[PDB]
Amino acid sequence: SGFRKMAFPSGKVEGCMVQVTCGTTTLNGLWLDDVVYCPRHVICTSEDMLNPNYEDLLIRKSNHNFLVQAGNVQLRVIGHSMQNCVLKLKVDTANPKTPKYKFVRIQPGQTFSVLACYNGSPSGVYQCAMRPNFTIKGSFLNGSCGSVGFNIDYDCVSFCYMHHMELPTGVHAGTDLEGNFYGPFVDRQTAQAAGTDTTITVNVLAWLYAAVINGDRWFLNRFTTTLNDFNLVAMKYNYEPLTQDHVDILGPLSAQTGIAVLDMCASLKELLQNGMNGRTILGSALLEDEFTPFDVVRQCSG
Amino acid sequence: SGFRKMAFPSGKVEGCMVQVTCGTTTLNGLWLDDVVYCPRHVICTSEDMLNPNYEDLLIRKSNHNFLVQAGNVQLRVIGHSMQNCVLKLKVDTANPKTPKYKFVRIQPGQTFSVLACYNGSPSGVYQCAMRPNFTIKGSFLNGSCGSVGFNIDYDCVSFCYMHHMELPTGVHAGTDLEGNFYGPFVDRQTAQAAGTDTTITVNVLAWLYAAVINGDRWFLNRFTTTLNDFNLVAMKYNYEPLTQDHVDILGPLSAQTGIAVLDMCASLKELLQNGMNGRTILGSALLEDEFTPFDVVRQCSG
Ligand SMILES: COCCCCNC(=O)C[C@H](Cc1ccc(F)cc1)NC(=O)[C@@H](Cc1ccc(Cl)cc1Cl)NC(=O)[C@H](N)Cc1ccccc1C#N
Ligand SMILES: COCCCCNC(=O)C[C@H](Cc1ccc(F)cc1)NC(=O)[C@@H](Cc1ccc(Cl)cc1Cl)NC(=O)[C@H](N)Cc1ccccc1C#N
Repeated sequence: SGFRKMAFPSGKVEGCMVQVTCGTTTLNGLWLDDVVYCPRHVICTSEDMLNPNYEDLLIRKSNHNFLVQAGNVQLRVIGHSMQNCVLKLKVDTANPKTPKYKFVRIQPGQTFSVLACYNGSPSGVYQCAMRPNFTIKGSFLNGSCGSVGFNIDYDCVSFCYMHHMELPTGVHAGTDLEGNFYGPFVDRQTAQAAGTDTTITVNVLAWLYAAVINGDRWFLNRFTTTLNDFNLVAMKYNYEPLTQDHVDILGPLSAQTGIAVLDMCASLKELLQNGMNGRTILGSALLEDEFTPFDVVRQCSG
Repeated sequence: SGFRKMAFPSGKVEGCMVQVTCGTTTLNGLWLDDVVYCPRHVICTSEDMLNPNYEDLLIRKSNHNFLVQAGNVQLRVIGHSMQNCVLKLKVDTANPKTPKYKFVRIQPGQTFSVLACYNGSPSGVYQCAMRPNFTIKGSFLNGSCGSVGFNIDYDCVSFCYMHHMELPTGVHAGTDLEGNFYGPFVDRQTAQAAGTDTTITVNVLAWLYAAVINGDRWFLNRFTTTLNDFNLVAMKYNYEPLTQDHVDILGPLSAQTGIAVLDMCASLKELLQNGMNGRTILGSALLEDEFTPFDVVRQCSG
């Protein structure tokens, strides 16, 4: 029993982290087979960052302008290219620790593990969700750029996030591993604003099912509601509308606990209307929304 | 910026996890050099578990009664011994992925990362504190026994916890890697009760300093207090007494933020007396006590 913010074991990703240096700029790269992936703003000076023309800046670079370091061993760059906002550096050595992997672009509300790195070296691992406004609430300092987010499925690592920048609000923005930003952001040093965020409704509901599975039941009630009446309450408290696809995704949890989805929605409505009144759920005093239905099934007993 | 429950990268420990089978009992083991460490109750049947005589049960075992599996490759057991509540199995192969490591016995209030495993295979990683009552609030299912907790310091893995059992309250009990239980517990299947728990005061204070470092300042006040007057309030709300050693440990955070420790204590007193009144700190609606002063310095900017 018990319920924790749980990350995937990070070893398979740790074996891929390298350091990329261009000039006086240093950040992290991802070394898979004979290619290193990193944020393209590694080629920018502090002055270039305010309004870069990346095609211009890259054409002025050659292979020997890039220093890749795997541990203390330097990797020789033999080619370089640009794909959206990621730089690809071909090296002369295939990574012998390359896991089985895929690149995936996730939807808002999905979670992933982040291996935070500095100067190519892993420092810590934590769980994140992609917020509905396409930021993540990460923990990142200067030099963390190029750290990746991932999920693992049967020894296959699915990379879904590469870290690029921190916004003025302190939240974080980045790309998929093909270099496409999540959200409307661009890789230049200007003050950029994310849209207003919302709460991930299907995840809150998943986490209420985790609580029931773990013996927290004080919030349940006998009532039920309709999808339409629930969604009126969701709008009022800045929750995402509940879709029929999300009801179906919650099927397995609903069946394991005997609590129909719309039954659990009535409990959530009461929690939104009355608060918790000093009580906690799974050790939390607010409604948690960064556990997907899959996260709950993975962590909880059957 | 940002603040997350952050675990250590788990790869170095992942390379040490094996599966140990004795009869119909299977659990996890830790393979370091040519020795496998696991909970000694692997030698117990379901009937033996109610009141075992372990010396009796072990003398009735031979090396070929133990099946160690590292991946699909079986390791041959060449010796076996008992050290307190851990079983040691000498195998004929030294683990080539053995990290630099140490065994350490931690104090209550210290944190560590847990690599939760099943059938020798790592499933997830999370952060725990050793509670003042010597339990941990883990996330563990059947088959997780033998999972270890650890910290990492400059590529040296310090193992501090091996998982043995879940108590009736759903919390978790285990040993150091020399097999000595944390707390008064014993490895038999009886209903055992932990003492009443308390809140880790020095950690709450550390986390308030993390919040200031991350720009949450709404809870600060101009007041200060004495160690003696604070400790009266600590008693009232079931917080551990604040010691002078703990004040000194908070020195670096105090200096980085300009807020003297006893100044921060006055803020905590007001938070205990008045609650948060609908506001959050570092995204939490309660006072978090599983971040040590070291955890905060490690994760936060200088
Ligand atoms: C309200 O309380 C919260 C307080 C929040 C305070 N937060 C900040 O002051 C961070 C600022 C906010 C900001 C300010 C003016 C702007 F005009 C744009 C953004 N952000 C960066 O300075 C950006 C600037 C930048 C670089 C390169 C690119 Cl492509 C894009 C940008 Cl925006 N630096 C990077 O992201 C680095 N790479 C990594 C880094 C460096 C330093 C600290 C964290 C990180 C991280 N992670
Ligand atoms: C209030 O809401 C919370 C609900 C809590 C409900 N929780 C439980 O029912 C778990 C029970 C509680 C209990 C009941 C009667 C007793 F008499 C003693 C303890 N605990 C175990 O059944 C013990 C029994 C046991 C075995 C071996 C030894 Cl040496 C010692 C013990 Cl105590 N099984 C193990 O720990 C396994 N190894 C691993 C395991 C197996 C299953 C589920 C988790 C785990 C884990 N992790």
